[PDB]
Amino acid sequence: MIVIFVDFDYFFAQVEEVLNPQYKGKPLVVCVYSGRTKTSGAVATANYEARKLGVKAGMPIIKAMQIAPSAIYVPMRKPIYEAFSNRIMNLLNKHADKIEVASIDEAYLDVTNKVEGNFENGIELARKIKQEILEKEKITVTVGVAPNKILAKIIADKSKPNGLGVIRPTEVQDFLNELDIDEIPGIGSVLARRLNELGIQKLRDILSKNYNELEKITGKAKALYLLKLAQNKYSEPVENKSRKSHGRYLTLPYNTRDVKVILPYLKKAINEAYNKVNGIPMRITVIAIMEDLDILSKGKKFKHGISIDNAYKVAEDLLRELLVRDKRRNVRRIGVKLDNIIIN
DNA sequence: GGCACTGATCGGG
DNA sequence: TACGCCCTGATCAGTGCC
Ligand SMILES: Nc1ccn([C@H]2C[C@H](O)[C@@H](COP(=O)(O)OP(=O)(O)OP(=O)(O)O)O2)c(=O)n1
Ligand SMILES: [Ca+2]
Ligand SMILES: [Ca+2]
Repeated sequence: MIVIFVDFDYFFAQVEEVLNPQYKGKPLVVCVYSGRTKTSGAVATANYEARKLGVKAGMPIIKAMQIAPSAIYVPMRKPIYEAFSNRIMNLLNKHADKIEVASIDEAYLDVTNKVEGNFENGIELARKIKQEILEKEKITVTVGVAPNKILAKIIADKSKPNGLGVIRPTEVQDFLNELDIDEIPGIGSVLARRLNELGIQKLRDILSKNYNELEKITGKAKALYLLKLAQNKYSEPVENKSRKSHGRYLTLPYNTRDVKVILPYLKKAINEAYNKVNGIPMRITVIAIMEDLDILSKGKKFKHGISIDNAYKVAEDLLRELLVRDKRRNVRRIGVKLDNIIIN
C-alpha cells in the first residue's frame, strides 16, 4: 500500500497570512474570544514566529500576551478556514484513489493505483501536490509518504513545517524499531506515562512483553494496535467517514447555576447545532463546562428522531438534571451535541 | 453468562 | 493564575432479558 498524508502548516494562522500578507514574517496568533472580557479566550493557532516566543495552541490568551505582547492577535474566522480546506481537499481529490479527510487540516490519500504501484512515483506525486497547493492556494503543507496511514502521519509530523517526509518499505522495519513510543498516534500522554516508566518506552518493547500485562495498561484495542505496529503488520485502509455529530458551544455572559439564565443560550446552541445536521438526530447530549473547566454531560437517545422544538424541551430537562447532579458549581460554558443522525 | 441497548467520561486538532 | 470550540471512538458501567 502507499499513503500520502497531508497536514496544512500552522493552518488557521497561515490562512490569515494569505488573506493579509502584512501579517507574514511577524508573530501572529489566532484566538478564540469567549466574549466574557476583551482577552478571555484560548489560542487556536500561532504562526511559527509566535511559537518562537512560547505561544502554544490551547493556551489562555492573556498567557500568550505576557510572553508575546507584540504579536498580532486576530479572532478566529472558522468559516474562511473551512472554505480554504474544502478547496484544498478538492485538489487532493483528483490525485487519490481514496481520500480520508481526517480533519479540517489533514487527509490521507491512497495513491497505490495512481502511481502505478511504484513507491518513487508516489514521492514525485507528493511533490507535485505540495507545488499545486502552494501555486493555487498559496498554502504550504507538510506531507508523509509511507506504506500505511499511521506511518505517513508519523514521518510527516517529524518533517513539519513545509516538509516532505518519506519511509520506504525497506526502512520500515528499521524505523519501527528506532521508533520511540510517544511518537505513536492514538496514545495519550497519560497512556504514555503509565506505560513509559513501567517497562515500555520504545515500540519494539511491547514485542518482548506479553499481552496480559498490556491489555490492562491500555486496553485490548490499543494493545493489539501497538502489537500489530511493532511487527509491521498494521494496514488500515483509507476510508472517508461521514461526520457523526454536530455541536455548538457558548460561553455564558457570566457564571451561573440558574437554568432560567442559561436556557436562552442553550436554545441558541440547539438552533445552531441543528442547522448543521443533514438530518434528524436521535440523540441529544447537553454539556456543561463548570467554573473550574470541569466537564459534565447528560444525554438521551430516543427510538425516533428529535425535532428541534422537541430538542428544546429535552435539553432543558437534561440541563436541569445536570444541575441536580452537581449542586454547587456554577456553569461557565454550555454546549449541546446532536448525533445518531437519521440521514436525509 | 452474555447479548442488546443506553449512558458518562476522556483526548485530539 | 490566567481558559474555546468542536469532533473521535474506546471503555466501562448499568439494565433488562433469555
Ligand atoms: N487546541 C487546538 C488545536 C488545533 N486547533 C485548530 C487550529 C489548527 O490550526 C488546526 C490544525 O491543528 P494542527 O495540529 O495541525 O496545528 P497547526 O496546523 O495549526 O500547526 P502545525 O500542523 O504546523 O504544527 O486545528 C484548534 O482550534 N485548537
Ligand atoms: Ca493536523
Ligand atoms: Ca497542521
